[PDB]
Amino acid sequence: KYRVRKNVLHLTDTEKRDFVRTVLILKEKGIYDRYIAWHGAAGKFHTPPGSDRNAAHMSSAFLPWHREYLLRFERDLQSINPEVTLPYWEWETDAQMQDPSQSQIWSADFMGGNGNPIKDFIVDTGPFAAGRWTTIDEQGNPSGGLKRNFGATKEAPTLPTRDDVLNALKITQYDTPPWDMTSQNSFRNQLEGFINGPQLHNRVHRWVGGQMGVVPTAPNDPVFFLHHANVDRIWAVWQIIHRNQNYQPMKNGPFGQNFRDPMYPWNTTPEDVMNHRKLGYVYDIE
Amino acid sequence: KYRVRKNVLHLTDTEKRDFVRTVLILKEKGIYDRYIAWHGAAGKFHTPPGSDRNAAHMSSAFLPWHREYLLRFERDLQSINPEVTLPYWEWETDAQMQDPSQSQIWSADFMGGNGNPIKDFIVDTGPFAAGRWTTIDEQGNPSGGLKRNFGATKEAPTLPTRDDVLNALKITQYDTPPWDMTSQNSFRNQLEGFINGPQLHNRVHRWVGGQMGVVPTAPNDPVFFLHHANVDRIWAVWQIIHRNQNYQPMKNGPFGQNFRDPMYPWNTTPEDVMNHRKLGYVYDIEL
Ligand SMILES: OCCc1ccc(O)cc1
Ligand SMILES: OCCc1ccc(O)cc1
Ligand SMILES: [Cu+2]
Ligand SMILES: [Cu+2]
Ligand SMILES: [Cu+2]
Ligand SMILES: [Cu+2]
Repeated sequence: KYRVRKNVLHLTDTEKRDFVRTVLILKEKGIYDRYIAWHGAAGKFHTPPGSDRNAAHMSSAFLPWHREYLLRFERDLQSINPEVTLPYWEWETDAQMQDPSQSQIWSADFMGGNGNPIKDFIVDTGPFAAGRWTTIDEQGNPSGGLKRNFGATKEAPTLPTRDDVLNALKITQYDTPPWDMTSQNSFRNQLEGFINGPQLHNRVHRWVGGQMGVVPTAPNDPVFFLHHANVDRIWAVWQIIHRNQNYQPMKNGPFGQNFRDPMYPWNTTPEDVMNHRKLGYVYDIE
Repeated sequence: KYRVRKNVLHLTDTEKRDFVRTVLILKEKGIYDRYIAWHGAAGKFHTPPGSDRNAAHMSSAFLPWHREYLLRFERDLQSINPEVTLPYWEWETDAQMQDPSQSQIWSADFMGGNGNPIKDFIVDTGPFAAGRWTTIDEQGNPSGGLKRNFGATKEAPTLPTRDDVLNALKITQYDTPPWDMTSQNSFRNQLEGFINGPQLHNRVHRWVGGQMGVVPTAPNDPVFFLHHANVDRIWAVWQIIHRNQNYQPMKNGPFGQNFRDPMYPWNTTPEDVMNHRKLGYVYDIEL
Protein backbone atom coordinates (compact mmCIF):
# COMPACT_ATOMS: atom_id res chain seq x y z
CA LYS A 1 0.00 0.00 0.00
CA TYR A 2 3.17 2.06 -0.01
CA ARG A 3 5.12 1.75 -3.24
CA VAL A 4 3.10 3.78 -5.70
CA ARG A 5 3.39 2.65 -9.34
CA LYS A 6 2.69 5.55 -11.77
CA ASN A 7 1.54 6.21 -15.32
CA VAL A 8 4.70 6.82 -17.36
CA LEU A 9 3.08 10.08 -18.49
CA HIS A 10 2.63 11.46 -14.98
CA LEU A 11 6.19 10.89 -14.06
CA THR A 12 8.35 13.94 -13.46
CA ASP A 13 11.66 14.23 -15.30
CA THR A 14 13.40 13.24 -12.06
CA GLU A 15 11.34 10.06 -11.79
CA LYS A 16 12.27 9.24 -15.38
CA ARG A 17 16.01 9.86 -14.95
CA ASP A 18 16.03 7.76 -11.84
CA PHE A 19 14.07 4.82 -13.22
CA VAL A 20 16.24 4.56 -16.34
CA ARG A 21 19.31 4.92 -14.22
CA THR A 22 18.33 2.19 -11.87
CA VAL A 23 17.52 -0.05 -14.79
CA LEU A 24 21.02 0.53 -16.21
CA ILE A 25 22.59 -0.24 -12.80
CA LEU A 26 20.81 -3.58 -12.71
CA LYS A 27 22.05 -4.22 -16.22
CA GLU A 28 25.68 -3.43 -15.31
CA LYS A 29 25.66 -5.57 -12.19
CA GLY A 30 24.38 -8.50 -14.16
CA ILE A 31 21.04 -8.88 -12.46
CA TYR A 32 18.88 -7.66 -15.31
CA ASP A 33 19.87 -10.77 -17.29
CA ARG A 34 18.36 -13.15 -14.72
CA TYR A 35 15.02 -11.79 -15.94
CA ILE A 36 15.52 -12.38 -19.64
CA ALA A 37 16.73 -15.86 -18.72
CA TRP A 38 13.82 -16.56 -16.34
CA HIS A 39 11.30 -15.57 -19.02
CA GLY A 40 13.01 -17.56 -21.78
CA ALA A 41 13.30 -20.52 -19.38
CA ALA A 42 9.59 -20.65 -18.42
CA GLY A 43 8.83 -20.36 -22.14
CA LYS A 44 10.08 -23.83 -22.81
CA PHE A 45 8.60 -25.30 -19.69
CA HIS A 46 5.51 -27.22 -20.76
CA THR A 47 2.59 -27.76 -18.43
CA PRO A 48 2.53 -30.66 -19.07
CA PRO A 49 5.10 -32.01 -21.54
CA GLY A 50 3.20 -32.77 -24.75
CA SER A 51 1.12 -29.69 -24.26
CA ASP A 52 0.67 -26.22 -25.80
CA ARG A 53 0.91 -24.63 -22.33
CA ASN A 54 4.11 -23.31 -20.73
CA ALA A 55 4.83 -21.83 -17.25
CA ALA A 56 4.57 -18.15 -18.21
CA HIS A 57 2.18 -18.21 -21.18
CA MET A 58 -0.88 -19.69 -22.89
CA SER A 59 -2.48 -20.80 -19.65
CA SER A 60 -3.85 -19.60 -16.32
CA ALA A 61 -0.52 -18.81 -14.65
CA PHE A 62 0.22 -16.18 -17.29
CA LEU A 63 -0.87 -13.33 -14.94
CA PRO A 64 0.45 -14.44 -11.51
CA TRP A 65 3.73 -15.37 -13.20
CA HIS A 66 4.25 -11.92 -14.69
CA ARG A 67 3.02 -10.33 -11.47
CA GLU A 68 5.69 -12.32 -9.65
CA TYR A 69 8.23 -11.43 -12.30
CA LEU A 70 7.51 -7.71 -11.87
CA LEU A 71 7.54 -7.84 -8.10
CA ARG A 72 11.03 -9.34 -8.09
CA PHE A 73 12.15 -6.73 -10.60
CA GLU A 74 10.77 -3.81 -8.60
CA ARG A 75 12.41 -5.14 -5.43
CA ASP A 76 15.72 -5.35 -7.23
CA LEU A 77 15.34 -1.72 -8.37
CA GLN A 78 14.54 -0.92 -4.76
CA SER A 79 17.73 -2.45 -3.39
CA ILE A 80 19.48 0.09 -5.60
CA ASN A 81 17.23 3.09 -4.87
CA PRO A 82 14.43 2.70 -2.33
CA GLU A 83 12.58 5.60 -3.95
CA VAL A 84 12.14 4.12 -7.45
CA THR A 85 9.04 2.05 -8.39
CA LEU A 86 7.68 0.47 -11.56
CA PRO A 87 5.85 2.76 -13.93
CA TYR A 88 3.17 1.36 -16.25
CA TRP A 89 2.57 2.12 -19.88
CA GLU A 90 -1.02 2.98 -20.56
CA TRP A 91 -0.93 1.94 -24.23
CA GLU A 92 -4.73 2.16 -24.69
CA THR A 93 -4.66 5.96 -24.58
CA ASP A 94 -1.60 5.96 -26.81
CA ALA A 95 -3.94 4.10 -29.17
CA GLN A 96 -5.91 7.32 -29.56
CA MET A 97 -3.03 9.14 -31.23
CA GLN A 98 -2.43 9.74 -34.93
CA ASP A 99 1.09 8.58 -34.51
CA PRO A 100 1.46 6.58 -31.26
CA SER A 101 5.24 6.64 -31.79
CA GLN A 102 5.13 10.33 -30.67
CA SER A 103 4.07 9.37 -27.14
CA GLN A 104 6.53 10.74 -24.58
CA ILE A 105 7.26 7.16 -23.51
CA TRP A 106 9.54 6.99 -26.55
CA SER A 107 11.47 10.16 -25.72
CA ALA A 108 15.28 9.96 -25.65
CA ASP A 109 15.13 10.75 -21.95
CA PHE A 110 13.17 7.55 -21.37
CA MET A 111 12.71 4.51 -23.62
CA GLY A 112 14.14 6.01 -26.81
CA GLY A 113 12.58 5.73 -30.24
CA ASN A 114 11.43 3.31 -32.95
CA GLY A 115 14.08 1.22 -34.68
CA ASN A 116 15.94 2.92 -37.51
CA PRO A 117 15.07 1.47 -40.93
CA ILE A 118 18.47 2.57 -42.28
CA LYS A 119 20.03 0.40 -39.65
CA ASP A 120 17.79 -2.62 -39.79
CA PHE A 121 15.41 -1.19 -37.17
CA ILE A 122 18.00 -1.06 -34.40
CA VAL A 123 17.11 1.49 -31.73
CA ASP A 124 19.58 4.37 -31.94
CA THR A 125 17.98 6.94 -29.66
CA GLY A 126 17.68 6.97 -25.86
CA PRO A 127 19.81 5.34 -23.17
CA PHE A 128 18.94 1.81 -24.30
CA ALA A 129 20.45 2.47 -27.73
CA ALA A 130 22.90 0.15 -29.44
CA GLY A 131 26.30 0.68 -27.86
CA ARG A 132 24.56 1.68 -24.64
CA TRP A 133 22.64 -1.53 -24.09
CA THR A 134 23.67 -5.14 -24.74
CA THR A 135 21.13 -7.65 -25.94
CA ILE A 136 21.06 -11.36 -25.20
CA ASP A 137 19.79 -14.04 -27.59
CA GLU A 138 17.84 -17.20 -26.99
CA GLN A 139 20.99 -19.14 -26.14
CA GLY A 140 22.02 -16.53 -23.65
CA ASN A 141 24.57 -14.95 -25.98
CA PRO A 142 25.22 -11.26 -26.82
CA SER A 143 23.14 -10.38 -29.87
CA GLY A 144 24.22 -6.86 -30.71
CA GLY A 145 21.41 -4.38 -30.11
CA LEU A 146 17.81 -3.54 -29.23
CA LYS A 147 15.42 -3.57 -32.15
CA ARG A 148 12.01 -2.04 -32.70
CA ASN A 149 9.57 -1.66 -35.57
CA PHE A 150 6.22 -0.11 -34.55
CA GLY A 151 3.19 -1.46 -36.45
CA ALA A 152 5.18 -3.37 -39.10
CA THR A 153 3.11 -6.54 -39.01
CA LYS A 154 -0.13 -6.95 -40.85
CA GLU A 155 -1.84 -8.52 -37.83
CA ALA A 156 -0.68 -5.85 -35.38
CA PRO A 157 -0.60 -2.45 -37.14
CA THR A 158 -2.27 -0.72 -34.16
CA LEU A 159 -2.35 -0.88 -30.37
CA PRO A 160 -5.24 -2.18 -28.25
CA THR A 161 -7.91 0.47 -27.68
CA ARG A 162 -9.78 1.60 -24.57
CA ASP A 163 -12.75 -0.23 -25.85
CA ASP A 164 -10.73 -3.52 -26.00
CA VAL A 165 -9.89 -3.00 -22.32
CA LEU A 166 -13.46 -2.31 -21.17
CA ASN A 167 -14.37 -5.38 -23.07
CA ALA A 168 -11.99 -7.75 -21.35
CA LEU A 169 -13.01 -6.07 -18.12
CA LYS A 170 -16.50 -7.38 -18.62
CA ILE A 171 -15.45 -11.00 -18.51
CA THR A 172 -16.46 -12.45 -15.15
CA GLN A 173 -14.52 -15.72 -15.21
CA TYR A 174 -10.76 -15.63 -14.69
CA ASP A 175 -10.22 -18.66 -16.88
CA THR A 176 -11.97 -21.78 -18.14
CA PRO A 177 -11.04 -25.28 -19.30
CA PRO A 178 -9.02 -26.37 -20.88
CA TRP A 179 -6.87 -23.56 -19.48
CA ASP A 180 -5.11 -22.78 -22.75
CA MET A 181 -5.07 -20.56 -25.83
CA THR A 182 -8.51 -21.99 -26.64
CA SER A 183 -10.28 -21.08 -23.40
CA GLN A 184 -13.49 -19.20 -24.11
CA ASN A 185 -15.13 -16.59 -21.86
CA SER A 186 -11.81 -16.30 -20.01
CA PHE A 187 -10.48 -13.02 -18.67
CA ARG A 188 -6.98 -14.52 -18.56
CA ASN A 189 -7.17 -15.70 -22.17
CA GLN A 190 -8.76 -12.43 -23.33
CA LEU A 191 -6.24 -10.19 -21.58
CA GLU A 192 -3.38 -12.38 -22.79
CA GLY A 193 -4.61 -11.87 -26.35
CA PHE A 194 -5.66 -15.20 -27.92
CA ILE A 195 -9.41 -14.63 -28.27
CA ASN A 196 -9.61 -13.33 -31.84
CA GLY A 197 -5.83 -12.90 -31.68
CA PRO A 198 -3.76 -10.96 -31.52
CA GLN A 199 -5.44 -8.67 -28.97
CA LEU A 200 -4.26 -6.62 -25.98
CA HIS A 201 -1.05 -8.06 -24.47
CA ASN A 202 -0.16 -10.12 -27.56
CA ARG A 203 -1.04 -7.29 -29.91
CA VAL A 204 1.17 -4.91 -27.99
CA HIS A 205 4.12 -7.33 -28.18
CA ARG A 206 3.58 -7.79 -31.93
CA TRP A 207 3.16 -4.03 -32.39
CA VAL A 208 6.52 -3.19 -30.87
CA GLY A 209 8.41 -5.76 -32.93
CA GLY A 210 12.12 -6.39 -32.44
CA GLN A 211 12.94 -8.68 -29.52
CA MET A 212 9.59 -7.70 -28.03
CA GLY A 213 7.95 -9.54 -30.90
CA VAL A 214 9.54 -12.86 -29.91
CA VAL A 215 8.88 -14.72 -26.72
CA PRO A 216 12.45 -15.81 -25.85
CA THR A 217 13.76 -12.31 -26.41
CA ALA A 218 11.09 -9.85 -25.32
CA PRO A 219 12.55 -8.77 -21.94
CA ASN A 220 15.63 -7.37 -23.76
CA ASP A 221 13.46 -4.30 -24.14
CA PRO A 222 12.97 -2.54 -20.78
CA VAL A 223 9.51 -1.48 -22.04
CA PHE A 224 8.56 -5.15 -21.63
CA PHE A 225 8.17 -4.26 -17.95
CA LEU A 226 6.23 -1.06 -18.70
CA HIS A 227 3.86 -3.10 -20.79
CA HIS A 228 3.52 -5.91 -18.26
CA ALA A 229 2.84 -3.24 -15.63
CA ASN A 230 -0.14 -2.03 -17.64
CA VAL A 231 -1.24 -5.62 -17.99
CA ASP A 232 -0.79 -6.15 -14.26
CA ARG A 233 -2.70 -2.91 -13.58
CA ILE A 234 -5.61 -4.01 -15.77
CA TRP A 235 -5.74 -7.27 -13.82
CA ALA A 236 -5.69 -5.18 -10.69
CA VAL A 237 -8.65 -3.18 -12.03
CA TRP A 238 -10.58 -6.36 -12.89
CA GLN A 239 -9.89 -7.48 -9.32
CA ILE A 240 -11.15 -4.09 -8.11
CA ILE A 241 -14.71 -5.41 -8.35
CA HIS A 242 -14.10 -8.43 -6.13
CA ARG A 243 -12.26 -10.49 -5.79
CA ASN A 244 -9.77 -12.98 -7.18
CA GLN A 245 -12.41 -15.36 -8.53
CA ASN A 246 -10.86 -18.50 -7.03
CA TYR A 247 -8.32 -18.21 -9.83
CA GLN A 248 -9.24 -21.16 -11.94
CA PRO A 249 -8.11 -23.60 -11.83
CA MET A 250 -8.10 -24.03 -8.06
CA LYS A 251 -7.43 -27.73 -8.52
CA ASN A 252 -7.41 -30.49 -11.11
CA GLY A 253 -5.56 -28.35 -13.65
CA PRO A 254 -2.10 -29.14 -15.08
CA PHE A 255 0.66 -29.04 -12.46
CA GLY A 256 2.06 -25.49 -12.30
CA GLN A 257 -1.26 -23.88 -13.18
CA ASN A 258 -3.27 -24.58 -10.02
CA PHE A 259 -3.91 -22.03 -7.26
CA ARG A 260 -1.22 -23.53 -5.01
CA ASP A 261 1.25 -24.86 -7.57
CA PRO A 262 4.77 -23.42 -7.72
CA MET A 263 5.29 -21.26 -10.82
CA TYR A 264 8.55 -22.40 -12.45
CA PRO A 265 11.23 -21.32 -12.29
CA TRP A 266 10.26 -20.21 -8.75
CA ASN A 267 8.48 -21.63 -5.72
CA THR A 268 5.93 -18.83 -5.70
CA THR A 269 2.28 -19.74 -6.15
CA PRO A 270 -0.55 -17.76 -7.80
CA GLU A 271 -2.16 -17.42 -4.40
CA ASP A 272 1.10 -16.01 -3.18
CA VAL A 273 0.52 -13.03 -5.40
CA MET A 274 -3.30 -12.82 -5.87
CA ASN A 275 -3.56 -9.58 -3.87
CA HIS A 276 -1.18 -6.94 -5.14
CA ARG A 277 -1.70 -4.74 -2.06
CA LYS A 278 -0.33 -7.48 0.17
CA LEU A 279 2.70 -7.39 -2.07
CA GLY A 280 3.37 -3.81 -1.04
CA TYR A 281 2.53 -1.62 -4.02
CA VAL A 282 -0.40 0.29 -5.35
CA TYR A 283 -1.31 1.85 -8.67
CA ASP A 284 -1.76 5.58 -9.12
CA ILE A 285 -5.45 6.42 -9.27
CA GLU A 286 -6.11 3.77 -6.67
CA LYS B 1 23.71 -33.07 11.33
CA TYR B 2 20.55 -35.12 11.43
CA ARG B 3 19.96 -36.25 7.84
CA VAL B 4 22.51 -38.95 6.94
CA ARG B 5 23.42 -39.39 3.29
CA LYS B 6 24.65 -42.97 2.72
CA ASN B 7 26.72 -44.96 0.25
CA VAL B 8 24.39 -46.64 -2.23
CA LEU B 9 26.04 -50.01 -1.53
CA HIS B 10 25.25 -49.90 2.20
CA LEU B 11 21.56 -49.20 1.60
CA THR B 12 19.15 -51.96 2.68
CA ASP B 13 16.67 -53.24 0.16
CA THR B 14 13.83 -51.35 1.68
CA GLU B 15 15.94 -48.20 1.65
CA LYS B 16 16.33 -48.70 -2.08
CA ARG B 17 12.62 -49.29 -2.32
CA ASP B 18 11.52 -46.13 -0.75
CA PHE B 19 13.96 -43.88 -2.55
CA VAL B 20 12.94 -45.19 -5.96
CA ARG B 21 9.31 -44.82 -4.88
CA THR B 22 9.80 -41.23 -3.80
CA VAL B 23 11.47 -40.26 -7.08
CA LEU B 24 8.64 -41.80 -9.06
CA ILE B 25 6.22 -39.75 -6.98
CA LEU B 26 8.06 -36.47 -7.66
CA LYS B 27 8.00 -37.52 -11.28
CA GLU B 28 4.26 -38.21 -11.25
CA LYS B 29 3.42 -34.97 -9.40
CA GLY B 30 5.31 -32.98 -12.04
CA ILE B 31 7.95 -31.74 -9.63
CA TYR B 32 10.79 -33.82 -11.06
CA ASP B 33 10.69 -32.03 -14.38
CA ARG B 34 11.32 -28.75 -12.62
CA TYR B 35 14.75 -30.11 -11.78
CA ILE B 36 15.57 -31.09 -15.34
CA ALA B 37 14.50 -27.65 -16.58
CA TRP B 38 16.31 -25.78 -13.77
CA HIS B 39 19.57 -27.41 -14.78
CA GLY B 40 19.07 -26.81 -18.51
CA ALA B 41 18.22 -23.16 -17.75
CA ALA B 42 21.32 -22.55 -15.58
CA GLY B 43 23.29 -24.28 -18.31
CA LYS B 44 22.35 -21.48 -20.70
CA PHE B 45 22.88 -18.52 -18.29
CA HIS B 46 26.40 -17.32 -19.03
CA THR B 47 28.62 -15.34 -16.69
CA PRO B 48 29.07 -12.95 -18.22
CA PRO B 49 27.01 -13.30 -21.40
CA GLY B 50 29.08 -14.73 -24.23
CA SER B 51 31.32 -16.73 -21.89
CA ASP B 52 31.82 -20.42 -21.22
CA ARG B 53 31.06 -19.94 -17.60
CA ASN B 54 27.40 -20.44 -16.71
CA ALA B 55 25.45 -20.36 -13.46
CA ALA B 56 25.98 -24.12 -12.92
CA HIS B 57 29.13 -25.30 -14.73
CA MET B 58 32.56 -24.24 -15.95
CA SER B 59 33.19 -21.71 -13.14
CA SER B 60 33.51 -21.28 -9.34
CA ALA B 61 29.78 -21.68 -8.52
CA PHE B 62 29.62 -25.20 -10.04
CA LEU B 63 30.00 -26.82 -6.62
CA PRO B 64 27.57 -24.78 -4.48
CA TRP B 65 25.06 -24.62 -7.37
CA HIS B 66 24.87 -28.39 -7.52
CA ARG B 67 24.83 -28.31 -3.67
CA GLU B 68 21.72 -26.04 -3.62
CA TYR B 69 20.27 -28.18 -6.38
CA LEU B 70 20.49 -31.43 -4.36
CA LEU B 71 19.31 -29.73 -1.14
CA ARG B 72 16.08 -28.43 -2.68
CA PHE B 73 15.78 -31.87 -4.26
CA GLU B 74 16.19 -33.69 -0.95
CA ARG B 75 13.77 -31.44 0.83
CA ASP B 76 11.16 -32.40 -1.76
CA LEU B 77 11.98 -36.09 -1.24
CA GLN B 78 11.41 -35.53 2.47
CA SER B 79 8.05 -33.87 1.74
CA ILE B 80 6.88 -37.14 0.29
CA ASN B 81 8.90 -39.23 2.70
CA PRO B 82 10.84 -37.78 5.69
CA GLU B 83 13.12 -40.77 6.23
CA VAL B 84 14.26 -40.81 2.63
CA THR B 85 17.62 -39.09 2.06
CA LEU B 86 19.79 -38.53 -0.92
CA PRO B 87 22.29 -41.42 -1.11
CA TYR B 88 25.58 -41.30 -2.98
CA TRP B 89 27.12 -43.31 -5.78
CA GLU B 90 30.73 -43.93 -4.79
CA TRP B 91 31.87 -44.34 -8.37
CA GLU B 92 35.58 -44.45 -7.42
CA THR B 93 34.96 -47.75 -5.64
CA ASP B 94 33.22 -49.25 -8.67
CA ALA B 95 36.36 -48.21 -10.53
CA GLN B 96 38.36 -50.84 -8.64
CA MET B 97 36.03 -53.53 -10.02
CA GLN B 98 36.84 -56.02 -12.77
CA ASP B 99 33.46 -55.04 -14.19
CA PRO B 100 31.88 -51.75 -13.02
CA SER B 101 28.72 -52.80 -14.85
CA GLN B 102 28.17 -55.45 -12.22
CA SER B 103 27.81 -52.74 -9.66
CA GLN B 104 24.71 -53.11 -7.51
CA ILE B 105 23.73 -49.52 -8.30
CA TRP B 106 22.75 -50.91 -11.70
CA SER B 107 20.45 -53.67 -10.47
CA ALA B 108 16.87 -53.90 -11.68
CA ASP B 109 15.59 -52.81 -8.26
CA PHE B 110 17.55 -49.56 -8.04
CA MET B 111 18.92 -47.65 -11.04
CA GLY B 112 18.35 -50.36 -13.67
CA GLY B 113 21.02 -51.27 -16.22
CA ASN B 114 22.85 -50.34 -19.42
CA GLY B 115 21.12 -49.10 -22.58
CA ASN B 116 19.94 -51.56 -25.19
CA PRO B 117 21.94 -51.34 -28.46
CA ILE B 118 19.18 -53.23 -30.34
CA LYS B 119 16.81 -50.62 -28.94
CA ASP B 120 19.28 -47.80 -29.66
CA PHE B 121 20.55 -47.66 -26.11
CA ILE B 122 17.11 -47.23 -24.58
CA VAL B 123 17.17 -48.62 -21.03
CA ASP B 124 14.92 -51.66 -20.81
CA THR B 125 15.58 -52.68 -17.19
CA GLY B 126 14.68 -51.15 -13.81
CA PRO B 127 12.15 -48.58 -12.46
CA PHE B 128 13.24 -46.04 -15.08
CA ALA B 129 12.99 -48.18 -18.23
CA ALA B 130 11.13 -46.92 -21.29
CA GLY B 131 7.39 -47.31 -20.90
CA ARG B 132 7.78 -46.55 -17.17
CA TRP B 133 9.70 -43.25 -17.26
CA THR B 134 9.16 -40.40 -19.72
CA THR B 135 11.99 -38.09 -20.74
CA ILE B 136 12.11 -34.50 -22.05
CA ASP B 137 14.53 -32.87 -24.46
CA GLU B 138 16.43 -29.57 -24.62
CA GLN B 139 13.21 -27.88 -25.55
CA GLY B 140 10.99 -29.28 -22.83
CA ASN B 141 9.47 -31.77 -25.23
CA PRO B 142 8.95 -35.51 -24.70
CA SER B 143 11.90 -37.60 -25.93
CA GLY B 144 10.51 -41.00 -25.02
CA GLY B 145 13.29 -42.89 -23.31
CA LEU B 146 16.12 -42.92 -20.84
CA LYS B 147 19.34 -43.91 -22.65
CA ARG B 148 22.69 -45.17 -21.36
CA ASN B 149 25.87 -46.52 -22.90
CA PHE B 150 28.57 -47.40 -20.29
CA GLY B 151 32.23 -46.91 -21.13
CA ALA B 152 31.52 -46.58 -24.83
CA THR B 153 33.54 -43.43 -25.56
CA LYS B 154 37.24 -43.13 -26.32
CA GLU B 155 37.58 -40.19 -23.92
CA ALA B 156 35.78 -41.93 -21.02
CA PRO B 157 36.37 -45.71 -21.23
CA THR B 158 36.54 -46.02 -17.43
CA LEU B 159 35.33 -44.45 -14.20
CA PRO B 160 37.62 -42.17 -12.15
CA THR B 161 39.67 -43.91 -9.46
CA ARG B 162 40.25 -43.58 -5.74
CA ASP B 163 43.67 -42.01 -6.46
CA ASP B 164 41.96 -39.53 -8.74
CA VAL B 165 39.81 -38.44 -5.79
CA LEU B 166 42.78 -38.46 -3.39
CA ASN B 167 44.96 -36.26 -5.66
CA ALA B 168 42.31 -33.57 -6.02
CA LEU B 169 41.66 -33.44 -2.28
CA LYS B 170 45.33 -32.56 -1.96
CA ILE B 171 44.66 -29.30 -3.81
CA THR B 172 45.15 -26.21 -1.64
CA GLN B 173 42.96 -23.67 -3.49
CA TYR B 174 39.18 -23.90 -3.78
CA ASP B 175 39.43 -22.07 -7.10
CA THR B 176 41.81 -19.79 -8.96
CA PRO B 177 41.43 -17.12 -11.63
CA PRO B 178 40.39 -16.84 -14.33
CA TRP B 179 37.61 -18.89 -12.72
CA ASP B 180 36.91 -21.06 -15.80
CA MET B 181 37.82 -24.42 -17.39
CA THR B 182 41.25 -22.76 -17.65
CA SER B 183 41.96 -22.62 -13.92
CA GLN B 184 45.10 -24.33 -12.62
CA ASN B 185 45.68 -25.72 -9.12
CA SER B 186 41.99 -25.32 -8.60
CA PHE B 187 40.23 -27.98 -6.57
CA ARG B 188 36.98 -26.82 -8.19
CA ASN B 189 38.22 -27.27 -11.76
CA GLN B 190 39.89 -30.62 -11.03
CA LEU B 191 36.78 -32.01 -9.39
CA GLU B 192 34.51 -30.67 -12.14
CA GLY B 193 37.02 -32.49 -14.33
CA PHE B 194 38.35 -30.15 -17.05
CA ILE B 195 42.07 -30.60 -16.40
CA ASN B 196 43.16 -33.27 -18.92
CA GLY B 197 39.48 -34.06 -19.26
CA PRO B 198 37.23 -35.62 -19.04
CA GLN B 199 38.27 -36.59 -15.48
CA LEU B 200 36.46 -37.01 -12.14
CA HIS B 201 32.95 -35.39 -12.48
CA ASN B 202 32.96 -34.92 -16.27
CA ARG B 203 34.34 -38.42 -16.84
CA VAL B 204 31.46 -39.96 -14.88
CA HIS B 205 28.81 -38.15 -16.96
CA ARG B 206 30.45 -39.28 -20.18
CA TRP B 207 31.03 -42.79 -18.89
CA VAL B 208 27.33 -43.42 -18.24
CA GLY B 209 26.27 -42.04 -21.64
CA GLY B 210 22.82 -41.22 -22.99
CA GLN B 211 21.22 -38.14 -21.43
CA MET B 212 23.77 -38.12 -18.64
CA GLY B 213 26.38 -37.42 -21.25
CA VAL B 214 24.76 -34.19 -22.43
CA VAL B 215 24.41 -31.19 -20.11
CA PRO B 216 20.87 -29.94 -20.89
CA THR B 217 19.32 -33.41 -20.40
CA ALA B 218 21.40 -35.20 -17.74
CA PRO B 219 18.98 -34.95 -14.83
CA ASN B 220 16.61 -37.12 -16.89
CA ASP B 221 18.71 -39.95 -15.44
CA PRO B 222 17.94 -40.37 -11.72
CA VAL B 223 21.62 -41.40 -11.35
CA PHE B 224 22.43 -37.70 -11.83
CA PHE B 225 21.56 -37.19 -8.17
CA LEU B 226 23.57 -40.08 -6.82
CA HIS B 227 26.51 -38.92 -8.85
CA HIS B 228 26.27 -35.31 -7.66
CA ALA B 229 25.88 -36.50 -4.07
CA ASN B 230 29.33 -38.05 -4.31
CA VAL B 231 30.72 -34.83 -5.77
CA ASP B 232 29.21 -32.82 -2.92
CA ARG B 233 30.64 -35.33 -0.46
CA ILE B 234 34.08 -35.06 -2.08
CA TRP B 235 33.85 -31.27 -1.78
CA ALA B 236 32.77 -31.51 1.85
CA VAL B 237 35.80 -33.68 2.73
CA TRP B 238 38.01 -31.01 1.17
CA GLN B 239 36.28 -28.43 3.33
CA ILE B 240 37.02 -30.60 6.35
CA ILE B 241 40.66 -31.05 5.40
CA HIS B 242 41.50 -27.43 4.54
CA ARG B 243 40.08 -25.46 7.47
CA ASN B 244 42.00 -22.31 6.57
CA GLN B 245 40.76 -22.18 2.97
CA ASN B 246 37.41 -20.91 1.77
CA TYR B 247 35.40 -20.57 -1.43
CA GLN B 248 36.80 -18.32 -4.15
CA PRO B 249 36.30 -15.78 -5.63
CA MET B 250 35.21 -13.68 -2.64
CA LYS B 251 35.00 -10.81 -5.01
CA ASN B 252 36.35 -10.08 -8.43
CA GLY B 253 34.62 -13.03 -10.10
CA PRO B 254 31.98 -12.48 -12.76
CA PHE B 255 28.48 -11.86 -11.40
CA GLY B 256 27.08 -15.20 -10.21
CA GLN B 257 30.42 -16.78 -9.33
CA ASN B 258 31.19 -14.59 -6.32
CA PHE B 259 30.67 -15.75 -2.76
CA ARG B 260 27.63 -13.54 -2.14
CA ASP B 261 26.32 -13.37 -5.71
CA PRO B 262 22.92 -15.02 -6.35
CA MET B 263 23.12 -18.32 -8.27
CA TYR B 264 20.75 -18.45 -11.20
CA PRO B 265 18.08 -19.65 -11.32
CA TRP B 266 17.64 -18.90 -7.61
CA ASN B 267 18.65 -16.22 -5.06
CA THR B 268 20.75 -18.62 -2.95
CA THR B 269 24.46 -17.69 -2.80
CA PRO B 270 27.59 -19.82 -2.36
CA GLU B 271 27.65 -18.33 1.14
CA ASP B 272 24.21 -19.70 2.02
CA VAL B 273 25.54 -23.21 1.40
CA MET B 274 29.23 -23.14 2.43
CA ASN B 275 28.40 -25.16 5.51
CA HIS B 276 26.82 -28.47 4.61
CA ARG B 277 26.00 -29.45 8.20
CA LYS B 278 24.21 -26.10 8.62
CA LEU B 279 21.92 -27.30 5.80
CA GLY B 280 20.89 -30.28 7.93
CA TYR B 281 22.72 -33.39 6.70
CA VAL B 282 26.05 -35.16 6.89
CA TYR B 283 27.64 -38.04 5.00
CA ASP B 284 27.84 -41.48 6.61
CA ILE B 285 31.66 -41.42 6.50
CA GLU B 286 31.66 -38.61 9.07
CA LEU B 287 30.14 -40.83 11.78
O1 LIG C 1 5.08 -10.25 -30.59
C1 LIG C 1 5.39 -10.51 -29.26
C2 LIG C 1 6.10 -11.82 -29.14
C3 LIG C 1 6.16 -12.11 -27.70
C4 LIG C 1 4.98 -12.32 -26.99
C5 LIG C 1 5.05 -12.57 -25.63
C6 LIG C 1 6.29 -12.64 -25.01
O2 LIG C 1 6.39 -12.89 -23.67
C7 LIG C 1 7.44 -12.43 -25.72
C8 LIG C 1 7.38 -12.16 -27.07
O1 LIG D 1 31.28 -34.40 -18.83
C1 LIG D 1 30.14 -33.64 -18.81
C2 LIG D 1 30.06 -32.99 -17.48
C3 LIG D 1 28.67 -32.55 -17.19
C4 LIG D 1 28.41 -32.01 -15.94
C5 LIG D 1 27.15 -31.58 -15.66
C6 LIG D 1 26.16 -31.73 -16.60
O2 LIG D 1 24.92 -31.25 -16.14
C7 LIG D 1 26.39 -32.29 -17.84
C8 LIG D 1 27.67 -32.71 -18.15
CU1 LIG E 1 5.92 -13.32 -21.94
CU1 LIG F 1 4.39 -10.53 -22.45
CU1 LIG G 1 25.42 -30.20 -14.40
CU1 LIG H 1 27.17 -32.88 -13.43
